[PDB]
Amino acid sequence: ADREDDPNFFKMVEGFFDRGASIVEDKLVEDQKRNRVRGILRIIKPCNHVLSLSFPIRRDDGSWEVIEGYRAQHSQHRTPCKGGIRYSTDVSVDEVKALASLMTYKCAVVDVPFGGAKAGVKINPKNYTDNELEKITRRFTMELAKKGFIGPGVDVPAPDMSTGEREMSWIADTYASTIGHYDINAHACVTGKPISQGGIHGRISATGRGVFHGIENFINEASYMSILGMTPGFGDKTFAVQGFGNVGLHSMRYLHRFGAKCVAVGESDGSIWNPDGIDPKELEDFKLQHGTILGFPKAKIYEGSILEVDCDILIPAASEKQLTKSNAPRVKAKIIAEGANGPTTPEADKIFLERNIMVIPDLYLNAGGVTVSYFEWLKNLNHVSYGRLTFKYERDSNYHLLMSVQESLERKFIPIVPTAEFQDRISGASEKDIVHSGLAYTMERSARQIMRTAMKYNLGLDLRTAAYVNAIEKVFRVYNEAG
Amino acid sequence: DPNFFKMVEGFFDRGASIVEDKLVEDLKTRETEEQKRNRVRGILRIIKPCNHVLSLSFPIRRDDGSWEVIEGYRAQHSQHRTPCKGGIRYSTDVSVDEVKALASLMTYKCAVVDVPFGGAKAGVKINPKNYTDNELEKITRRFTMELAKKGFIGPGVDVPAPDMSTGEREMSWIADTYASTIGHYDINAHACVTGKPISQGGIHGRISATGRGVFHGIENFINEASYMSILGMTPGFGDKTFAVQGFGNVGLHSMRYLHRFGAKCVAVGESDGSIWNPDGIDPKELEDFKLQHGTILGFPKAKIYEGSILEVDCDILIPAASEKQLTKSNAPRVKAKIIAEGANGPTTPEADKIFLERNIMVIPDLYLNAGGVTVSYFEWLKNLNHVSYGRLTFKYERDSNYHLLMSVQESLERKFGKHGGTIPIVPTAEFQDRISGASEKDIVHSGLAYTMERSARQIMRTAMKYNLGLDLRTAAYVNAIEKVFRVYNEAGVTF
Amino acid sequence: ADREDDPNFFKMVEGFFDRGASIVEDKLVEDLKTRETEEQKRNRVRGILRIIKPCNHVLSLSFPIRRDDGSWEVIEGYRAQHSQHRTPCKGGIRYSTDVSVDEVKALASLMTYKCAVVDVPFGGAKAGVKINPKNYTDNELEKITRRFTMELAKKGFIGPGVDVPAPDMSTGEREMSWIADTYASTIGHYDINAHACVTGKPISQGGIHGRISATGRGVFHGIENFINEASYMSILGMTPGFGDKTFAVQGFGNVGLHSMRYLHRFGAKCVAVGESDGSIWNPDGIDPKELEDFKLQHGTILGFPKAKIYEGSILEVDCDILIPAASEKQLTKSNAPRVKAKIIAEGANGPTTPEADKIFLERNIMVIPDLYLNAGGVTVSYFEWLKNLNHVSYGRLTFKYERDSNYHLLMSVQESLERKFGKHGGTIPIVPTAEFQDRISGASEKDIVHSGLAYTMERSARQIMRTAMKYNLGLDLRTAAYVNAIEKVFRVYNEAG
Ligand SMILES: Nc1ncnc2c1ncn2[C@@H]1O[C@H](COP(=O)(O)OP(=O)(O)O)[C@@H](O)[C@H]1O
Ligand SMILES: Nc1ncnc2c1ncn2[C@@H]1O[C@H](COP(=O)(O)OP(=O)(O)O)[C@@H](O)[C@H]1O
Ligand SMILES: Nc1ncnc2c1ncn2[C@@H]1O[C@H](COP(=O)(O)OP(=O)(O)O)[C@@H](O)[C@H]1O
Repeated sequence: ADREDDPNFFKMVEGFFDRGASIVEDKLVEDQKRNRVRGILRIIKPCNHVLSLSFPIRRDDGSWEVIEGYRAQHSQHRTPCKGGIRYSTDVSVDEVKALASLMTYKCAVVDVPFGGAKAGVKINPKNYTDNELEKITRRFTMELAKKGFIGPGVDVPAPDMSTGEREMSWIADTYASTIGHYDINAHACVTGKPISQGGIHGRISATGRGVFHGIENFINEASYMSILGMTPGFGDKTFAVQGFGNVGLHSMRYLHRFGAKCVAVGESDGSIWNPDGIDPKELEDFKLQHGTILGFPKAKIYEGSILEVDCDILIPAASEKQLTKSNAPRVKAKIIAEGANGPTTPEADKIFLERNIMVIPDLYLNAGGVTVSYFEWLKNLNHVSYGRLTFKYERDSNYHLLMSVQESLERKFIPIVPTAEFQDRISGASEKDIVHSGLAYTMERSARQIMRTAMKYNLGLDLRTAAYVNAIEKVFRVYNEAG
Repeated sequence: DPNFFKMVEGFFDRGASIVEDKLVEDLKTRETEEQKRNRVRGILRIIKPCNHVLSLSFPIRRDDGSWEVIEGYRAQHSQHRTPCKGGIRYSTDVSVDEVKALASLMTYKCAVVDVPFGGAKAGVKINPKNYTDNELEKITRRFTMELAKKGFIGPGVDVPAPDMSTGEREMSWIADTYASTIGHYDINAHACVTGKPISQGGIHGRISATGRGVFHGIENFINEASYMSILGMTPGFGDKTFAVQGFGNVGLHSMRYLHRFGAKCVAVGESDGSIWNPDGIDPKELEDFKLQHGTILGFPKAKIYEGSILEVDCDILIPAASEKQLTKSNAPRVKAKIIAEGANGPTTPEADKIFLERNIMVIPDLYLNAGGVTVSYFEWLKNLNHVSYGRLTFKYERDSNYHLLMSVQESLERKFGKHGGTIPIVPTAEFQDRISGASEKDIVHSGLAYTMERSARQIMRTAMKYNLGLDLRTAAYVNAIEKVFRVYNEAGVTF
Repeated sequence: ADREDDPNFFKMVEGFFDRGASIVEDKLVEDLKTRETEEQKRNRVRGILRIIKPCNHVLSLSFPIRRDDGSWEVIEGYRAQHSQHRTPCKGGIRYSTDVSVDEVKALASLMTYKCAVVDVPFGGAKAGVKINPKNYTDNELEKITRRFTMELAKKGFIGPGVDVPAPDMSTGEREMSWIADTYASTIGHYDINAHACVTGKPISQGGIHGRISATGRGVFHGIENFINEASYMSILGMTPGFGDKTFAVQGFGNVGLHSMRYLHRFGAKCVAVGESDGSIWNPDGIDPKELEDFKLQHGTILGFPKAKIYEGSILEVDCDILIPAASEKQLTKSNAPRVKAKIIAEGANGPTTPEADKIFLERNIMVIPDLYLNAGGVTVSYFEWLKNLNHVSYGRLTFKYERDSNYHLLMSVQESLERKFGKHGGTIPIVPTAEFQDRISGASEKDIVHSGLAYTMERSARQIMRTAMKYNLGLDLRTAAYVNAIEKVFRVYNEAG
């Protein structure tokens, strides 16, 4: 099981909504009037629709099996709904409802126009062959489609840590072959697809790059950094990453690239530490040939997590409860960057606020994958890769501008050519560059929105409450201005 | 006004008779000359009347419990371009003839600005002041339902819009009703209507669209030295004077943008009196005065005049209020050389004739009042796109500009050496502000400016082709009829 | 122009609704069992009556047509849907230069109330194309019909479950065939019920058997239902039944010919027949077969050997039943006191003015109203729409089954009697009568459609009689029919919320 399977994490999300809703309530009436505000907040909170399914599957041995599955759509204030599919025996209706609500607020902070949704199929994928996993995926797709729980403009699912791009390809193929055969946008019913099936370039590192951009947007704000007693920028900064999966590896590689020194890396099986620094390329290559980071030559072994290691930035990059009331006073980092959902308990949040430790919340920091999901759905609607018709146009304009400067100067008094970096940007220009710019822009715009919300309500370093209040304000306005 | 409907019909008749002879020559079909003329006249006869008019009677339960039968109508003038496009008026003065004439006006207005929609217009025979917001919502939602069931609202069928009598809240209710019921299975359901609030799929740059269109439309003609030499003036807004009649949203925006480019506002007219100052009137000072007193009367840096400013000595006259202002009696007393119609029908055909005799250039409403229509098209496109303009490219453009400046800096440092130091190539204060504040409204404004520039050149070329001179109104109608004709002709007129 | 084109006929229909709505209003508030105050219940009743009265939707069209000479022509047309309390809407299409939006609205409202009295589940509708069909070739009439169908379909004014048009006196079965063919080929291509989009179609295109005589049989059964009722006949000083009854028919079109043929078949004697060009009269009787054969070979009834010529109408001829079977204003305040008939059977829309109705009520003359008596074609049009939905002709699978059951019943009676009385004197053959044998042998769809029409007219006559007795209307059957229609339409709106 994950932290996203934990019933205490569902209570946490509910409590974050209740806290945010009570803060916005007084300001919303100013902008019978209290009945409309409370009434709309009461509509927003619960999931509008939950579908429970029972569907047959014929195993490879010939025997039949009844599979249990569910999908919750928290909100339709923005259609389609959006949300992953988890294949786990630890899934439940309450999980699927809470994670759907989390997705409504996560989409709102990053201005992604989707209501929240979440699906779960109660099976352990390790007990099934690829053929049986395909059968489960295709039949689940059919049952969701017949009830309005999958469609390009209705509900667009996505993969999870338990599901991948092959399963998403099967969902799109089943939908486009049967129920959505007459839909020109049938392949937009699901995201996380392979490139050969309508997938988007820049999806693999989307979450990791979002964590880097989210951290970068606060680390380069001198107002927030002066409160933490630090200088702006990644130079002369130290960081530790707990959880060395794909998000942890990507975040490690991106901070290192900008001058930050990785002092410690934590894993499910032990942790490594080096105050002089740990190279991400050397550590990734070691893990790819030994299965673990234990025994890394340029680091010392430690039995336990790196949460209390002396660093500036702590990055919980694994979906598990890590920061609690017992270890929160022992944290030596000034910034806690949540690269996964729910790594800090509400009691630890309170301790961090008392200790002047800035926690960049998961609702914002873990929304990079959700942002590039939106771009993949848009790419399938557009039916063209990003930049396909404008890269050559932009290149010619750039050359014409440099030629204009050269001719003007030769007339006045001189080769004006692109730098080695600009020439490489022009030559290698592809879809991933537009997706990366779109993700960086989204993360930057949302960081400023969260900072302005925190200043409007005098929340200081309580960025989590600011992010929830920002999300609730946006969802409220859609309901209020629609009638 | 029924006389305004007769005007629009007369403008079509005038334009259709002018194009008729040239259209038969351009027909490259393998037909006899008698069949070519039958085809041209036949297509012009199809274009003129409204194809469809729907009359509705629908019930509403008032807040007091009593029932009321509401009467409403919607005319779709043309389907040569789908969807249809046009506002909804809530007024007891609406009529089927009004809705038909304004739908036809919208067909020709869209054609001059290359907006791919046929014209449409709706009217609900009620006085909105007599209804609560709850009753206005009931009327709006039920009217939406009755239109949708008969093909008079839909993202690909007919896309309504607000009016002076209706607003963004009503448009939001239309989109919400359509997306909840008839268009529930449509991914583009929220594109069924424009003028929506930003939270419901509205577009940035909608509130100042008509005023910006009045500015850009005036600009394209005022920067053309050929047209300005005929009026005895120099090109550009520098050393130009202007007067605005009607201080609403269009009057204010036009006054702001003309002032920003060097033009001096000498007079401002309002429903209750007018003000005048030959040394100039500041738009920010006048707007602040009106916001705290409800009227422009008593403005300290201006003199009061009892009557309109239409005869005030200026270079540009801007009728920015929807009323008959320029008639055969006051047209010879107009002292302006350019009359910029920032509203529909402010000049009568008799006044147009006097202005042509006096060498006064009238920039017609069909062209100059299409800023809002142009931005309505972009809002509909935004809802189809399901993304705000520039969302994925602003950071990419920003990085490319800095890479461009870095390339110039490195190339110059390499050419002139290090003596005297580095040669910094940085953005101007204005360029930096453009980069930092880059948002959707800048792309919407750019598309509106491009539209007004391309349409001005099209109207100038049509006026030169038919030797119309300063008769820009006939040139705009002929331009619109030529475009509508070509769509019918190249599609075939019998299935 | 027809009586259905007359603006005074539209005012008449509006006045009939207003009269009926004021009568039902007081009784409707008493029957309301909702949890509302006695002041709020009057708002619901008056409010619903205010919604029912006007047409909900009117579509005005302008569409191009290429003439056979190559020139283009813009055609103006309209279709009004009065009510959607019952879907689809139903109503004819008129091709006439005398059509107007007001005509199409009033005739759509008339069709709503006509359908309600005969329990036909359709809201009223009516279309008009402003052209004189005599000025167009069959090819041009096809072009107009197909394009008009296309423009109606794109706006929800034609479709099997939306609006089902029908022919008129100005349109026929070939035009209906073109409507169904255009709809099924383009907009309704994916609809299994595309051919149910229009009625009055030829048999080869999904038409129903019994459609040509539908109006005439409805006039016969409508008259029959009141003429057999001894209570109503004693008030008029007559005996029940068609025996020893005399009748006169004004208008010798299809309604006039069919009505005359069925009344004669039941013992009624035709004393006079009126036509657009003069009239004929014979107090001893006029044979319908002899008169029909004469008109088919001479174009007119004038000069009929077994009858005398008369210049004017037969409205004042001494008879028991007067049947206005032509769409024109015939009975007015000037000739109503000269009418010698005791029953006036309206086989057309609006032949009697409200002033003449008042005179007939004062003279104890029973007027069987057009809303009821002219609903035979409307009833059979419902059956044609049902036949297209069913995708099978009526009786197709049950005629042979019914025949075998009838023979088994007769065999059971024969065997039981032979068992009871023995075989002295022989076998007791139980065989069908000559009439029953002919019914069994000739059993086809028209027999089921005729039974369906006869059942509808019988059930509706009793409903109108009960409404007239409930409101003490006596011989004012027109008000009873309008009140009956308004009560039914009101209940659909009231019980739907
Ligand atoms: N998931 C969401 N829920 C509610 N409001 C949203 C959501 N996503 C975006 N919005 C808001 O809807 C509006 C759409 O504005 P627009 O300029 O079209 O898009 P954006 O600026 O997000 O690219 C903004 O006010 C935005 O904050
Ligand atoms: N409302 C309209 N009615 C008729 N023709 C139109 C209309 N809007 C645009 N057109 C014409 O249709 C053509 C479409 O050209 P396109 O290049 O796709 O669009 P545009 O140049 O207007 O952006 C052009 O010739 C344009 O002038
Ligand atoms: N056009 C109509 N408008 C309103 N009510 C109608 C209409 N036609 C029928 N009704 C009523 O609706 C009900 C339907 O009853 P049902 O037994 O299904 O049909 P029917 O008895 O007419 O064959 C009856 O009470 C009937 O009187």
